Amino acid sequence: SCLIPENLRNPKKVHENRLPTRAYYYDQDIFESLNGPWAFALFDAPLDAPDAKNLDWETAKKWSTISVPSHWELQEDWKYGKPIYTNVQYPIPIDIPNPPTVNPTGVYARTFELDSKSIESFEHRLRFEGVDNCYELYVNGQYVGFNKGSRNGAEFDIQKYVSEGENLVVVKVFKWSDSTYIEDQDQWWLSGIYRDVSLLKLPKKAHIEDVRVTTTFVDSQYQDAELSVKVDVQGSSYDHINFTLYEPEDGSKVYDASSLLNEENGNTTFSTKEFISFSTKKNEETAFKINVKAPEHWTAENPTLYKYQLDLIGSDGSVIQSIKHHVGFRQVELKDGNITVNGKDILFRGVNRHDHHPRFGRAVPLDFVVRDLILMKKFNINAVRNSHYPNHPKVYDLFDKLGFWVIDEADLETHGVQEPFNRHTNLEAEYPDTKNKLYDVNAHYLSDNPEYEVAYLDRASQLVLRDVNHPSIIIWSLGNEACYGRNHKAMYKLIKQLDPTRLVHYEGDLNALSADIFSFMYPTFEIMERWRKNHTDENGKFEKPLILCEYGHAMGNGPGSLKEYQELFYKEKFYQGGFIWEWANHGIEFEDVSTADGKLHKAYAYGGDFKEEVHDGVFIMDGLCNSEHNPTPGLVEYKKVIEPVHIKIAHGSVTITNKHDFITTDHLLFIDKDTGKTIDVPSLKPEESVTIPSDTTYVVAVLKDDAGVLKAGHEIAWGQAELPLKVPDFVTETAEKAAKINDGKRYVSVESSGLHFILDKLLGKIESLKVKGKEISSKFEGSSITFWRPPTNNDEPRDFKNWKKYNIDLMKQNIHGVSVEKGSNGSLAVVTVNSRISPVVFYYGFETVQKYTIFANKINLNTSMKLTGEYQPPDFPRVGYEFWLGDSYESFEWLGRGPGESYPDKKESQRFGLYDSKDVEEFVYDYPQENGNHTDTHFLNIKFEGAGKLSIFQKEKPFNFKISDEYGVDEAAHACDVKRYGRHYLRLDHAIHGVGSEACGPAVLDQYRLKAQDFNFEFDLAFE
Amino acid sequence: YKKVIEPVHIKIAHGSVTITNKHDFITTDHLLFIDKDTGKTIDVPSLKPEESVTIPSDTTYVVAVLKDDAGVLKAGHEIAWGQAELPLKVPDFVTETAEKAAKINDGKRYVSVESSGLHFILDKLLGKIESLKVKGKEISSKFEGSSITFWRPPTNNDEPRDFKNWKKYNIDLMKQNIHGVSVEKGSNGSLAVVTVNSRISPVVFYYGFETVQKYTIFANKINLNTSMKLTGEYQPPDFPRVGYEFWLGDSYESFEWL
Ligand SMILES: [Mn+3]
Repeated sequence: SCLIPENLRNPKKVHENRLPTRAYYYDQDIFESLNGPWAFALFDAPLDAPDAKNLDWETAKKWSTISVPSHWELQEDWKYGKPIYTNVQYPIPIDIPNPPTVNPTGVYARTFELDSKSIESFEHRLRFEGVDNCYELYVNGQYVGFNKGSRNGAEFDIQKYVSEGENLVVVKVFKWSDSTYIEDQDQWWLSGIYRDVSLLKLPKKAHIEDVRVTTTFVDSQYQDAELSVKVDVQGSSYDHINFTLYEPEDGSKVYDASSLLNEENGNTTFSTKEFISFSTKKNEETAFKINVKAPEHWTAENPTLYKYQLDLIGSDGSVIQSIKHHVGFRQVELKDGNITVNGKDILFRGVNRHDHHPRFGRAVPLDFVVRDLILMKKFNINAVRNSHYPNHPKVYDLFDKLGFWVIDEADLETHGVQEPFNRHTNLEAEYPDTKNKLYDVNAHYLSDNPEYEVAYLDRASQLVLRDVNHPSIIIWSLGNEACYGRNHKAMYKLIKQLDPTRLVHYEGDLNALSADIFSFMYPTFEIMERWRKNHTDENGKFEKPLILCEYGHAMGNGPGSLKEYQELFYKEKFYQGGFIWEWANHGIEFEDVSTADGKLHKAYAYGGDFKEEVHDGVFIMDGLCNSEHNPTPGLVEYKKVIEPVHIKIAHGSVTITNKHDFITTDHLLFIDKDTGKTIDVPSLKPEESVTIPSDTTYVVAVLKDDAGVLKAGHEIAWGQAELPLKVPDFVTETAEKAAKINDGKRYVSVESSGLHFILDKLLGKIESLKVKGKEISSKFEGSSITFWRPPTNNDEPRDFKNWKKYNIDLMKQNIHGVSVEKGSNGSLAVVTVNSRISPVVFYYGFETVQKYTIFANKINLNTSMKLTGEYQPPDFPRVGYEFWLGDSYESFEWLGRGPGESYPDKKESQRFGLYDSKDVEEFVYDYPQENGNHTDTHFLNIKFEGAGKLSIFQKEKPFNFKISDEYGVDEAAHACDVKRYGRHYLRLDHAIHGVGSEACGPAVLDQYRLKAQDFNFEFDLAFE
Repeated sequence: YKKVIEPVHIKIAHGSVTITNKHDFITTDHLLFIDKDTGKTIDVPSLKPEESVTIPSDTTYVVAVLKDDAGVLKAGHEIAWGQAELPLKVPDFVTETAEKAAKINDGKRYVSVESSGLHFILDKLLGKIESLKVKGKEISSKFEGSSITFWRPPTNNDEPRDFKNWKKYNIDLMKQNIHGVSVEKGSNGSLAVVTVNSRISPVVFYYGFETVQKYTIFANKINLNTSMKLTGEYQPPDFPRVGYEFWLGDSYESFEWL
């Protein structure tokens, strides 16, 4: 293929002239930023781009500019195209290893100044932190080299090419290559120089090239440790190295964005609290091993660090170069079948975090990454998986300092090889225990393809060698969803040679033939349990443990049943936790035309909005946080189920159990919320518990002092005693009032002092109910009892298909008889309505009796619903009344769960209490769907201006409710597409279907499903 | 439907017309049989239901027509017809094989072939004909992804299954990816030969065609040889269609076909 350049279709051309990967250290004196405006032009394909060996700055000066770093699909007015979203499918034809012939090619150009002294004093390099997909590099019209690996770095020696005065850098960037085949992550396709570019000036005669730091405990009791520091010095003109380790700074250290990101400085004295000092001797190995007496451990719960300074020293005893970094005393092992850190079998409370920003894409400001991690810490997360590639190199000090268990992952995904296979065989489902046989079929294309070995090894080598020295990283991962083949085995051998100190993960390798860990994604409990049992021998020993590298798919309303996963995690030593997918929605900000308004509004794009030929729609929106990286109810729920302290209140006792891996409860203040006075809780070690006699209902565990990025008073855990359903002390007026009953041909009236009740007998509709200045009426379309909800993302693949199939949205009430009698026991009147509630097309439905017992200040509504007929649905979304609220309506207040929404399998984070609608910002989903329900509601007060409250309570069971404004939710593509009525309604529900995680994972669990059955429930409408 | 149920069969082969009465009751008497090649009528014996006759004839095309107004039908109304099968004859077009001086310009992206009354431009990156103007008549490829396309707007019948397959296999998103273009001077009366090697395959998929398009350019004619080799795993069962799409020049007014 001579119409496609050789290097874009050669899997072995991983780079040309790239320097060997070394440990990353930012140094202000060495690093000089080349970020900013660059000359830029885009071409249809390589053959339209100029020859860079002949490109003048005088010519490039005339082009438009683009700012580095940024993606070229994310510019003002979509100047250079729009983002493309695909999940599994490749957006190109599969013709390995050829990219498409029409291959967007972007040429970047800028200049920089070089001194006379500069070229003499320094070795000059260019370092590119990330360029997608690949590029060739030119300096002063001379070819320097080539590079592949979008999320990896690259350094090139530039010394031969530089001149005094102006220097011209030209980068030719290509969108597609043979590399595209191994970069098929479920994310946006975005191109360009999206990470920092730097000019490096290293001391010329000698400099530090690489450093290796390891900490190995000498002993099984993890006290004394050996600190090993090996240095690679390049050049002859040096004497020796010095090394100073400083006194530790406890992991409880207070940070903020400013101090975490501070990059200074040359004259800045790193530290002076010396602990250990070592010097090398002239002509001796520039490495050493030191015994360290009982050092403070580095742990994710307590990220204690020892700062160090490494000095390269010349003959005259002057400092040639310094490295200022840190040591975290930590050892990871596979021990008795568990992932072990300092001897302890840890629990992952994790997420997958992609690089994403709603405006900049994968070009994420560090400021924003810090924001992410502070939020994670604020919500009890202790681990992150770098799905599915290494991040910006500066991010790893953030993990080190804040404390996260980190899975650093190779930039390698091959998923798309399956798509044609899936479609050709009409595959419906993949299961963690069996799906590997399906991937085995196509592994020969890439992961079992010898032509790709060099590329695969490069992804491994680049991954490990850049980030080796970060204590936060405990696991290397070979990539994601790339099938299984010989190349993976090769990667495993190499990584163990390069870095024996860590463990290797790869989920595509079911049996872990070349991994140290087992890993499932989105497994069913039964599937987890099968695996556990088949890998635990008769003695109870297992060789390797199980983690869930992805689980509890956080797409939209959900995920349900995080609780049940957690119970499983705590019960078996074999399970060591999981990482939920995903941290945040990948929404891109854009201008949307409103379906509600006809006008232009800000929205967040998912597949289809940028009009891709092929895309995967709303699967972009699968985070615990929204596109703006703010918490959803998903994150709120996750924080609760993973809380590292259990507080159980029953039988006049509070039981507190420490569920941390390492730290004590000493940092926590326990408050009795009923009294406000604190509770003396003994210092609890991991897994230790205590029972304290108490009359309390509600206990909170809170931070005593600012520590890390958390503030004093920040809630870590809490518990409540279960709250019995109490009938409010409402006094029903049973005194005898004269009442006019008018039973007309169609309408029935009941009028009394302060009361007006009108029912349409033909429809079963309440035309108007006005009691003491407060009015409601039925929100009626076909039926007075309704069943539909705007489908969640989880509802879509199955439950919605069923509910639509059975016409649940078209349920009709057909009145058979209406009975009107005078009041009995204090009653004004009794109106009884007999009907069948059934959808068009169908036999199935409910023989329904609605008995309205009318009192002067209260209306008792008894509902009896008998499920009858053949060919029934399995379940319903919902069941209850819809009422229009009067013009007077202003706000509401409830006793039950809050402050936020709650659903059967997503409710426990929402503690019991008295809540006011005025105190709550109701959550707006990036993709409109079922929202705003409140489950386990004891009572609900609806406030009407100038007329007090209407109290609503269900007899003998808590109920569900939603008060809103909104409709057209099913078909609104974005928040701004949601329509709004001129009045509010109450959705008053006996029961509601759970939420689950079926968009990717298990269906709503049995105990949370709203199964088809008879319904019988009684409500009181009490008017103040 | 009118044709398949015609109540008289007319079969023309081997210098013979065979006429079979396929009515249930009536005779062929009411019918006039015309030899369409000559315009003169054919004497056909009165045929009863299921009776037939073979008549020697050089005819290619025989029509059965109503003699007189009868019922709600008019004299001359066509009831049945037959044709002899028509062999494919190459038109007697004379290709100009005389030696004309021709300028061939093989640029970085575009290839030009210019001669007296001829202009051929191909985009080598796309495999697209930018313009073909010969003797005042211009065409160019109607191009979106590929110079050879496969899609059709689904019929009602296509919808329940065939369309589901064709959409599933992204046949509507078939792409042409050019691998090599070869430009050589004309040989046997030829002005130039431009050969295009490509893979025609849809996004997402392995399957596709290893394609060779050979354009042999003469002064008054362009021979287009297409070779399409089906390659790769996970293929569709069938396609809606296969062929070229060309924009017609502003001059275009009408068409005629045999
Ligand atoms: Mn919209």
